[PDB]
Amino acid sequence: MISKINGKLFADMIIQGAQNLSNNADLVDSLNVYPVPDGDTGTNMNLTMTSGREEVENNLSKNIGELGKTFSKGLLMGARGNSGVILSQLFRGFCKNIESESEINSKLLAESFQAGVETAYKAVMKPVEGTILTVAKDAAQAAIEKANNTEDCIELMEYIIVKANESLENTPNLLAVLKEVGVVDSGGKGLLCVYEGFLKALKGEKVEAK
Ligand SMILES: Nc1ncnc2c1ncn2[C@@H]1O[C@H](COP(=O)(O)OP(=O)(O)NP(=O)(O)O)[C@@H](O)[C@H]1O
Ligand SMILES: [Mg+2]
Ligand SMILES: [Mg+2]
Repeated sequence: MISKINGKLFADMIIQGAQNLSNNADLVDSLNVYPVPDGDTGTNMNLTMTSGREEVENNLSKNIGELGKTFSKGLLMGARGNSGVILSQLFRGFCKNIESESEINSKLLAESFQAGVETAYKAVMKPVEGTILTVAKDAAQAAIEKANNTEDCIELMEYIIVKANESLENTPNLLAVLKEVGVVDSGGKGLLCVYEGFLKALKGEKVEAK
């Protein structure tokens, strides 16, 4: 089990999350119908996440707060598209919440997801439901509920992914174009890919590069 996440474990989460998103970028692109069906959400999120990953790999730290500053900076100066901007804002708020910590427990992990949701909603002038914002929000609410009785960050992250997937599968019930075309939200799918990589890293595993 994982009771605390130090800066290197967070770096691994970032690296494996980035790799899993990269592997799925074409799939996420194939779903992009909203706002414009320009087929680029996966590429946009991948480029954004890659900018964060590259900064992290070049500047590792045992201290999670310092590593988060590095990740946040990389995302924010490489954010591409509506989805990449939102992704960068989710993680800006997440990392700000832990800036002074050396390691975090499951409760602070959950609180940091929630802080990211708040930052991202405030950054978008006209939020629309059925989107990456909804999936992030539902994931963070699940994280808070579960972490209150779950010390193990692996078990917590597994639950977050279950609930984030339920939210993603519900996106067509909130956003008409998704139901009419027959897809889930592309931004939300990209976020799930990052979270799945987070889980691999928490388990000490590696995402195979495609
Ligand atoms: N107003 C919004 N509120 C919430 N999420 C949004 C909003 N606008 C876009 N998104 C998210 O961004 C995803 C699309 O991202 P992306 O394909 O990178 O946009 P884009 O191609 O840069 N912009 P556009 O050409 O105007 O569609 C959607 O699937 C949603 O998850
Ligand atoms: Mg575009
Ligand atoms: Mg697009």
